[PDB]
Amino acid sequence: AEIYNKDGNKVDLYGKAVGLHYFSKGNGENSYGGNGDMTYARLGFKGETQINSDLTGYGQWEYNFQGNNSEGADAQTGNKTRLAFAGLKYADVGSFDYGRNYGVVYDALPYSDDFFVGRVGGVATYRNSNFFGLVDGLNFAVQYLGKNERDTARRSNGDGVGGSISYEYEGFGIVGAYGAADRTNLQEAQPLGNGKKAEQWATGLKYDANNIYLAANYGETRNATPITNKFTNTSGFANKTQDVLLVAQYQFDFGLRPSIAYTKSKAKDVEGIGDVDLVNYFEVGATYYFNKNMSTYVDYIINQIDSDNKLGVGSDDTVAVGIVYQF
Amino acid sequence: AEIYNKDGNKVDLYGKAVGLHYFSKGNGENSYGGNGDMTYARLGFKGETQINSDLTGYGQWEYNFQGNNSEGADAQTGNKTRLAFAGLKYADVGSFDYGRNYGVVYDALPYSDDFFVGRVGGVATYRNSNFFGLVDGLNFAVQYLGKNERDTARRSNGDGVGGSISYEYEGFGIVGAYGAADRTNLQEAQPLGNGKKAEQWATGLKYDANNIYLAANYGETRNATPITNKFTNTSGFANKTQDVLLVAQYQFDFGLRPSIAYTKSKAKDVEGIGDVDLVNYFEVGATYYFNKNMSTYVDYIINQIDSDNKLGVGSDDTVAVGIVYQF
Amino acid sequence: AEIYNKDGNKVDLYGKAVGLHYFSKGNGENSYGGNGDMTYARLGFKGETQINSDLTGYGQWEYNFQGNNSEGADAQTGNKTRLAFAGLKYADVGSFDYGRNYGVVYDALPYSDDFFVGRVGGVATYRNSNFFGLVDGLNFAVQYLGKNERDTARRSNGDGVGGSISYEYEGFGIVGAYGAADRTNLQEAQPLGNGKKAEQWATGLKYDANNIYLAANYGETRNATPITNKFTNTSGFANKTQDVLLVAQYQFDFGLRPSIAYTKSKAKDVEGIGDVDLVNYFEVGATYYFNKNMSTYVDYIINQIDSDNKLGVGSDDTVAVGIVYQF
Repeated sequence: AEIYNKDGNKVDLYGKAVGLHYFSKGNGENSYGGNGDMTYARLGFKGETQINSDLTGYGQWEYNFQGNNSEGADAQTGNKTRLAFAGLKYADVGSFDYGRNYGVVYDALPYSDDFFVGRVGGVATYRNSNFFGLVDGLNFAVQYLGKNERDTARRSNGDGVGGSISYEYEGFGIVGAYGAADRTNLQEAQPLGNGKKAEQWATGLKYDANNIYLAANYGETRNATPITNKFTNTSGFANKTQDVLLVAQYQFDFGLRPSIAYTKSKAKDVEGIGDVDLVNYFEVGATYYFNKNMSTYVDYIINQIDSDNKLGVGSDDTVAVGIVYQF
Repeated sequence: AEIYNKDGNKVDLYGKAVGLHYFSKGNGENSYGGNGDMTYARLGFKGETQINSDLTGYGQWEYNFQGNNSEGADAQTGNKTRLAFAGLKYADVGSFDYGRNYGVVYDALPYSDDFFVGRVGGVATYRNSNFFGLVDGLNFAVQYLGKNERDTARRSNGDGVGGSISYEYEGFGIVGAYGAADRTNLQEAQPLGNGKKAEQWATGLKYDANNIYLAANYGETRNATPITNKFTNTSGFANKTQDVLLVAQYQFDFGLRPSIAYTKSKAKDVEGIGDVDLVNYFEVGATYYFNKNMSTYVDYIINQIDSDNKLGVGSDDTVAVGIVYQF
Repeated sequence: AEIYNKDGNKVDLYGKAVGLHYFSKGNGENSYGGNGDMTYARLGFKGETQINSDLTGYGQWEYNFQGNNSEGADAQTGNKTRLAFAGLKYADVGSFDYGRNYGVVYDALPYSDDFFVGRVGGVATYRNSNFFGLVDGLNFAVQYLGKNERDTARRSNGDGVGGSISYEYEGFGIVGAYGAADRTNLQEAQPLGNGKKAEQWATGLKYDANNIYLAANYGETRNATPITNKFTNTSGFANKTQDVLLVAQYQFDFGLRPSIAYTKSKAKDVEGIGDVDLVNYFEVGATYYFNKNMSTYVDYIINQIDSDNKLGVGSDDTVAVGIVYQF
């Protein structure tokens, strides 16, 4: 909500309280999403100041407060800052910002701290829209990722670059995104995956108009995707994955947006196992929007993964019912 | 404070900074409230959106930031989300919400993560006011508590239900609240307390009008109340407790609200000890309200617990002086 | 930003998103500021309510959310409440507040949880301006510090008092600040430093007017300053330090504020080493203010510490580039 706006600066204090429960058989150890209370909330701010007609400053922070912990020792589990960055936008030259932000590969997609696919720290991002204002519909972004040596291999990263180009024409959109980066000493000391460099690229198509939203991506990865062998308690990254994502949605005027999606991600050459599906499921769900501030929804994960998945990846279904308020 | 209100949605960003110190002899190990700086702050939001004339959406989050930690490793100690839930209210049919919220037994009372007495995660709560609008003054609430297997027995819980009925007539109010729930494998592996089910019920009376506020509850519990044997460093729950709470207050027009309260809680059949007082004290205090945003107060705990309390419960007094700002 | 102001109470919700990176050679283990992403954000509130013409209530909370952690286990590292206190201000009698706040020695200075130099918990602070309104330009503050026995010597403290007097006349300002406090059992069990009392005093001069800002402090300490012997992995406090701080700045009308500063802090009688520089560096930097909400800057630390610093204090340079948004 725009809580402030005077003298050219406007702040937006936003957030939401989400009542959310997951239903999966057993102890949700072997299911898709786990089982139980998954209630949580979000708080964040988006500032933007008009330095002058062409120049704009801006920043944004976003936190995630879990709502299913005891007020005990485990009180903090799951909490974290998702975003934190300040930047400038100048006329038609483009924009630049640095901080914790989204990797450029995510730029095309209808994991966190996973190189260029989700949110990561230390990224300087440049973005240009309409090709310096010369080509309506042509945008691009390049990104520099500062090395991040964490106490954990899954959480670390070496220096890298990435970029993405996308062209949008009348509800239509096409996107290409690629990234490469070094792997830390620790990432390399890991038991699964082999290489001193990690890459992630994905392309995408989308039709976004007329209450309709279809989208289809295809991409791959090298030593970027995190995988764990539940049997051996072994971890590392997949040598190679091939990922497919499909999404079809339709928004009814009353507030019903039914969704159908399919996702498959399969590892290749996994040291010891060979080929293994990491993710495989359909997803049926419906969201109902009372208005812009309130909504409820039931997602249904029809897990396709079988019980003899070498990695030990779960094969059970999960049903997610949630009620959402937001400002 | 109502920071937002446009297009039928209004947000209330609230909170407070509390300068608070506790005075108790020794190292406050053996006193009632501990000794020292107990300064802390609170931040939270309450949203509410009018989906239409009869339908209302709403959500609320509340955090607790301790103000007495170093900016060091212990920086986070005590912090936690107290509340997090979204719900809907429809005409006279009642309301429903899910998330971290208050147990229904608390519904009658002028511990957290303790079944139905304080705040707990994963509760779906239904509440009806004025009996579908047919009986002014008659309300009720039923509550479903999702199992919560935590790493800690004191923090865990099995499935359960609870409900409460209350009737309020002209400053008068009567309340009945009951709850029962399963106990987790871990809760049962505990050394104190025996049963595979936990119950908590309490009833209450109150006179709330004319600058006066009297109130008196009485209740009991089975394997619900957490107790620790400071000697044996043993923990578990009390087999049976009988709890009494008394409160008398009077608000002077200038801003002085003097208070007198008495609280006694006594365990029964404690494996090994027999009967033992868990809590026993009078409480004299006075709050002074400068206005709705500022206030100060001195509470005085006249601990009745004696020095030969088998559990090792503290017997010292405590004086609490605090200054409060709030928006 | 003043988000609220009705019925005599006004809240200011403030904060900022800071993109910030540090450039230092090697693994920044031996440099001045460390190396890498140092992005972070801040959120805080300052309330103030007019109880009546002369009486004012107020409170303030301030948190620090790191923006360079993974959303993993290390998610919380660095986060903490910096401030948390409520107080009252009465006519010309002065003001009093209690909570986590700034030590009075900091009162003169153009470490946290370090007695009276930075922020500390449990301080009751009294402040008088213009000598009960009788002497324009004469202010003073006395401060009581509640004992703070933490699990860590560096983070603990015994009872103490401190005070400061300062006189400001037309861009000119002079300041004296002194403090003394007991040292905890643990602080005394430490291998470096000897005494059962800690003192910190510093004096200061400043010229603040005409786009100019010069300032110069001088002070000392006894068993107050924390020091670590990187070789022996020994820690404790310095027996004696002599600290000098110098700052010259000039604000150009366009938004350029170039700065020059020098800081030297040298320990004395360090058990085993003798005299050792703790801090020694010049600092060249320039801040550029687009407006009151946006800014960018490059600081350059010209570390003077040599490579043969007995404590093992770093000798490398560091360059800090940061972009700031704030409301």
